[PDB]
Amino acid sequence: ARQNLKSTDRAVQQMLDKAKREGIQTVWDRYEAMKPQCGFGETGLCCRHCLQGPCRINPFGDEPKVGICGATAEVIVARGLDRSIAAGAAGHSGHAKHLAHTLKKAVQGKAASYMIKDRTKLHSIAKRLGIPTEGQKDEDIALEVAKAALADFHEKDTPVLWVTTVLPPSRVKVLSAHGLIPAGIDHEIAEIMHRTSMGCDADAQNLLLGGLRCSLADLAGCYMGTDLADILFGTPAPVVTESNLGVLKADAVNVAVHGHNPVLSDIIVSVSKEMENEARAAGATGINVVGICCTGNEVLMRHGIPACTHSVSQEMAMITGALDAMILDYQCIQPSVATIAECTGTTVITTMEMSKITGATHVNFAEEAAVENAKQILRLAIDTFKRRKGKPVEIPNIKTKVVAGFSTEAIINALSKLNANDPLKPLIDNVVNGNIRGVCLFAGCNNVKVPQDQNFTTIARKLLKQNVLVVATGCGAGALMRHGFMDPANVDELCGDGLKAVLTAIGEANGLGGPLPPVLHMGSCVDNSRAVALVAALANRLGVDLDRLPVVASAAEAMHEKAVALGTWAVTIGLPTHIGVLPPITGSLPVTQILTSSVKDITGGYFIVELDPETAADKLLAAINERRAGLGLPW
Amino acid sequence: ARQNLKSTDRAVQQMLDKAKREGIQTVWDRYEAMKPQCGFGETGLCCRHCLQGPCRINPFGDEPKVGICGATAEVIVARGLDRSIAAGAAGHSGHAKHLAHTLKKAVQGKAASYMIKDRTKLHSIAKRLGIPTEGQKDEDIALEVAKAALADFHEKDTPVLWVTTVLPPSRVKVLSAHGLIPAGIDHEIAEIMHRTSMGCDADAQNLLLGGLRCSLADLAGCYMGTDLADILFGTPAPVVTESNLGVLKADAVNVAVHGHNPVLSDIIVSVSKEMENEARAAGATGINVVGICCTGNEVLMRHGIPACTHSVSQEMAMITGALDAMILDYQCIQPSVATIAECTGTTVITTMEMSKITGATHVNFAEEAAVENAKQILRLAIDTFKRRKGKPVEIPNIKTKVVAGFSTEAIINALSKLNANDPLKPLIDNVVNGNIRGVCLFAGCNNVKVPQDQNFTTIARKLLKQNVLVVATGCGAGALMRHGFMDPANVDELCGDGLKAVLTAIGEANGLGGPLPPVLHMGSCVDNSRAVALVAALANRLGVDLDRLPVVASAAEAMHEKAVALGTWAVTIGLPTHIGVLPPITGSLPVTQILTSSVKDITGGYFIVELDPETAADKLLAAINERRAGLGLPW
Ligand code: SF4
Ligand code: SF4
Ligand code: FES
Ligand code: FES
Ligand SMILES: [Fe+2]
Ligand SMILES: [Fe+2]
Repeated sequence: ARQNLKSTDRAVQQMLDKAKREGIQTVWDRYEAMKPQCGFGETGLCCRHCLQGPCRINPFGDEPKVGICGATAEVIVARGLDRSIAAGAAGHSGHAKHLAHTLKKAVQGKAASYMIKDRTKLHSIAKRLGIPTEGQKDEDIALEVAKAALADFHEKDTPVLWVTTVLPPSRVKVLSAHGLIPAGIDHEIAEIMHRTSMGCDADAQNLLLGGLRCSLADLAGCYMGTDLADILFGTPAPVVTESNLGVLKADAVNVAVHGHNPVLSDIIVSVSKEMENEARAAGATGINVVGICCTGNEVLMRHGIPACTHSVSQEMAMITGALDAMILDYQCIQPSVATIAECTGTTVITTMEMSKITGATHVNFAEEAAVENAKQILRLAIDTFKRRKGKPVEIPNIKTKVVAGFSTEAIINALSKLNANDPLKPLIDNVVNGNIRGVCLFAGCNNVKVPQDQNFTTIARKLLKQNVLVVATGCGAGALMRHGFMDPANVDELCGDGLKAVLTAIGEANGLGGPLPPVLHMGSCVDNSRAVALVAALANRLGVDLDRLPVVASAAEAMHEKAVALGTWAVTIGLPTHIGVLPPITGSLPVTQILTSSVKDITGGYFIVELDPETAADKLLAAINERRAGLGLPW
Repeated sequence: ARQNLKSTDRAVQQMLDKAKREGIQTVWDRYEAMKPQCGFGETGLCCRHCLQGPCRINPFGDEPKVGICGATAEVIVARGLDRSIAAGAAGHSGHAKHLAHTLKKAVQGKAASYMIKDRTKLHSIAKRLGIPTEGQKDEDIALEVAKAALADFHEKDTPVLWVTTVLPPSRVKVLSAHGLIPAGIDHEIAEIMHRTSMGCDADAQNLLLGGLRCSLADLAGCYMGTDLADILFGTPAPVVTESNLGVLKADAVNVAVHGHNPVLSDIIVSVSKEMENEARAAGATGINVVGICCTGNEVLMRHGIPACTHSVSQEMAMITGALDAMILDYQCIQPSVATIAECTGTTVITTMEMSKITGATHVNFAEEAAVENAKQILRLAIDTFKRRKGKPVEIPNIKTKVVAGFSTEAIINALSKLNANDPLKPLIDNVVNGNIRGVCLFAGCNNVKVPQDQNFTTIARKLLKQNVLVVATGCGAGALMRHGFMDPANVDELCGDGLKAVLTAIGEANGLGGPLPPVLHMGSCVDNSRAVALVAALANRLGVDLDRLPVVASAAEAMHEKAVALGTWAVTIGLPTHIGVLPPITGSLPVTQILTSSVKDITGGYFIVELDPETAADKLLAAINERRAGLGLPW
C-alpha cells in the first residue's frame, strides 16, 4: 500500500505499515470498507426526522423528488445542516459548562486542586461583562463570572453576553437587525431541534437564519471555554516543544491526554510530576505526558507538553506499542481505540459520565477529588508500563520543533515591543504597506477522505509565499506543527520576503535573534475564540466591521459537527470561510447559493466550498485581495 | 385505487378519490414514490454525525460492519435514537416555554387578551411546587409559577420539578438511583446532542440511560404545557361535539386551527365569535372554526370545537374545496399544505417566527397583540370565502358524535359521584373485582406506513371486549373519535359486560341516563401528562409504584420524534409500552434487548414492538394480566 495516499505524515506512514503487518484495522481500512458511500447522505438529500422515513430525494432524474410529508430538497438540506450546527454548539456547551462549574466549585472551597491562576484575565473578563471589581475579593468576582457564564445558557433579560460583549457594536447591530443574536446557548440548541423536527420550519431562508444564530451560540461556548480555562490554568505565552510520534519514549511511562477539557489534562500534568519517583521505582525514567487532539493542544499551549498526534491518525500512537495509557474525556476520540488497546497493550481510560466506550476502563474524575482520581489513573498507567518490560516497541524517530503559545494577549505583547502604547499598529502598518497581505486562520479537523494534512500544508505554503500572516488552532495547528510550520528555522524557506521581514522584526524585538515561527499557534478549537478576539480588536482599532478586514478562515479538512458550527459562525461574524470537504449541501442549489453567495448581503461573510487545495488557495487569496481593494489598499 | 388500503376513514377515502381525479398529489402518493425505502435507515444502521460519513452497516453479511471512526452498530443505533428523543423533548420545550412566557406577560400587564382562567388549578400547581399561596395575590402566585416553569429549563439547585413533583416519591427514588432525573430540560437536550456527536459516548447502555433521562425532560415539558394551558384557558370538563370532514359547512367561512399551541387557537375561537356579523356581511353564515391535530384537540377539549381531521389525512380537509383558511403554529404540519393551497383555494397562514413554510402567508402573532393579529388572520379567511362564491365543494357527509373533555380532574369528579371522599376507590374496586381489567392509553400519531387508524381501532376493539378502560390522546384520540369510539351509543356494541357496567354506573351517577363513552378522551399530546397524573394518583392511593399497576400504553401508529420521546418516558415511568411501527432499532440486537427486556430491571417498564395489531392486542392483554397477577388479582 502507498501510505502517502492515506497520510502525508511520515511517522503515520510508518505506523500504517506496522498496523498492516500486524493485522490491526485502522480508520483508513474502515473508510475503504465503506466505499462507495451513500450519495443521498453525501448530498444532504436524506431525512430520518420521523418514522415515516427514511426519505431520500434523487439529486437528478425521476422520483423520489420530495419527502413523504412534502419536505423539499431545500428544507431537508437546511434541516440537516441546522442539526449539525446545534450538535457542534452542544459540544462547546458541555465543555464551557464543565469549566464554569469547576471555577464555581474552586472559589466555593469545594475543589482545592483548582484555583484562580490568572487574576488579570479574571478582572478583564469581569470588566467586559459589566461585573464590578473595585472593592471586591477575587473569589467573589470569580463567583460572579461563573454565574454569568451559567446564565448565558438560558433566556434572561440580556442576550448571550459571550456574543454581545465580544464583537464590535457595529457587528452586534448588524446581527441584531437580522434577529441573529442568541437568547441562550442551550435555548438555541433546543429551538434548532424543535424547528427541524417534522412538520415545523419548512423555509430554507428561515431555517438557515436559525442556523446562523445557533452558530453564534457555539462561538459563545468557545469564547466562554477559553476565558474560563485561562482563569483556571493561565493564559498561554510563547512556549517551545516538539510534535509527532517521536516524542514518545520507550523507557518512560507514556501517557496520552486525549479529548478536550483542560479540567482533566491540566491536573494530569501536575500530578504526573509528583509521581515521578513512583514511576522510577517501576523501572521507568518518569511519566512522559503527551498530547492528542485539543486537550493536547491545551497542555501544549500552557505547559509545553509535546504533541504526539492529532485527529485522524490518533490510533497510530497506540500502534507504536509504547503508549501505556490514553486518558479520555470527550469529543473526537475514535471509539476504535478501545478495541485496538487489546492488541497494543494500551490502557484506555474514560473519565466522564456522558462519554464511555465499551471495553475501556472507567475512572470517574470529580473535580472535588481531582488529585486522588489522577493518581488512580496514573497508577494504572504505571502498571501497564511494567507489563511491557522486555517487549520491543517501534517509535518512529520523527519529530518537529514547535514554537507555540500565541494567545491573543501574547501576540499583543509581542507586537508591543515595536509600539508599546499602540500594539496593533505595527501589524496594521504592515498590512497597509503590503508586507502582510492579510490573515488566514486554519482550523478544524483532519478527515479520512483527504490525505492527512495535504490541504492544510498545500494551502498554507501558497499563502505564506504571498505574505499572508497564518494563524492556526486545533488539528489545523496539529497538521502544520507536524510538518515544520511552527519551527522558526523554516521561515526563510516558507515565507515571502515581506512576511519574513515582519516575523523577523517582531522576533528580534522580543530578544529572539530570530523570527517568530511561520505560523502562529493560537491553541485549541475553543481557542478559535482567540482569533475572534484578535480580529475584533483589529476591527475596533480601525473603526470598521470584520467584513471589511482582509481576514479569512479555512477549515481545510473538516470533520466534526463542531467544525460545521465553526465555519458557520466564521461566516456569521463576517469572514470568507473556506471548507475543504463537501458538507451535505450540494443536493440543494438554493441552499448552496444562500451559503456561498446571498449570505454576503446579510453578514458579509460567505462559504468557499473547494476541495482542490491549490484552487482553494487561489480563492482565499482572491477573497483577501478583494478586502484589500475595498479598503483602498494595493494588492 | 382501493382507498381502504390507505385509510380506514370513509371521508378520507372520498377525498382521496377527489384528489386522484384532480391530479393533486397526497402523502400516500409521496410514500408510494419513496418505495422501496432505505433499509439502512429503516434498521437504524446509518450515521451522518460527521463529514467522514455517511456511514452504514449491513444488517447481515460482509463489510461494512463498523463505522469509519469505529462506531459499532450498537452505538450508531443508540445515538440515532437518543437524538430522536432529544428532538421530541425540544418540541415540548418550545411549546411549554411559549405558554410560560404567555402567562408571565399576562400577569405583568403586557398581554391583556390572556388571564388566569383557572384559579383553583393555579393554586394546586403552586402548592405542588412548594410555592406559598396564603396571603398572596393570584398575579404574584402566577408570576412565581411561570418563573419556576422557566427555571426548569436549566441547571439550578433543584432537579426538574415538573418531574420530581409529579411522580410518586418511590418512583423518583428508583429513577434517582439510576441517575435518570433530568437536571434541566434544555440542559438534557444539549447533553444528548453532545454525547451523540462524533467521538463522545460509545457505550450502548450509557447512551440509552441518557435517552431515558432526556425522555423525562420531554415528560416535564408535556406536564408543564398542560398545567400552564389549564391555568390560562381552563381545565377541560366533559363536552359534546362532532368529528370528521362533515363538520365543514359549505355556507360558512371554514377555518382550521392546526398545529399545537392553544395560545393561538384559543384566541382564534373567541375572536371568531366576535367577527360573526363581519362574516355574515360577506355572505357566510358565520365563522366555522374546526380543529386539526393537537391544537384542534385543545379547543375541542375546552370549547367543543369540532375536529375536522388528524395527522396523516390533514391534506384531505383542503381537498373538499371548502377550507377557507388553515391557521398554523408549529409541529406535525405537512409542508405540502402550502403547495396544495394553490390548487384548493385555501389560505395557509403561518404565525410563529421559527415555523414558516415557503409559499404560505405569514402573519406574525404576538401575545401582546393577540386580538389584532387574530382579526387580521380571520379577515384573510373571509376574503378567501368570498372568492369561492359560486364554486362547488365536496364535503363528505360523514361525521361522528364525540363526547370528550376528560381531564384528570373531570375523571376524578365523575368518579366522586360514586364515592365523594374517596373518588379513586370505585375505579380500584372495579379493577379488583374484574369489571375493569386494566387501563390502556392510546397515544401518538398516524403513520402513512399503516392504513390510517387500523391499528388503533383493531387493538381498541379487542381491549374493550376484554373490559379494559381505554383512554386516548392526540391523534390516537382522533383515530378513535372518527370511528365512533367516543359516542356512548356504541357502548353496547364495543364494551365487555364488566366495562359497560362501570361506564353505565358512572354516567348514571353524573345524571346522564346513559354511560360514559367507550373511550375517554384525555386531550392533546402534551395531555399525555394527564394520563400520568391519573396513574400516579392511583399509585399513591394504592401505595405501590407505577410498575405494579395494570396500566399499559400503545403508540399504535407512531410517527413523530415526539412519539419516540413519549414511548421512552412511558417505559421510564414503569409502563409496558407498545409501539406499532418499527423504530430504527432492529439493526442492533443488543439495543433491542435493552429496550424490550433488560430495561425492566431498571425502570420496570419495557417496549413491546409489534406491527401486527391483533398480536399487539394479545401482548398488551398479557402485560395487563401479568400486572394483575403480581397484585394477586384474578385475571
Ligand atoms: S420528516 Fe418528512 S421528509 Fe423527514 S422522514 Fe419524516 S416524512 Fe420523511
Ligand atoms: S461519527 Fe463515525 S460513524 Fe458517524 S459518520 Fe462520522 S465516522 Fe461515520
Ligand atoms: S439513504 Fe443513505 S444516508 Fe439515508
Ligand atoms: S444509507 Fe439510507 S438512511 Fe443513510
Ligand atoms: Fe477539538
Ligand atoms: Fe401533537
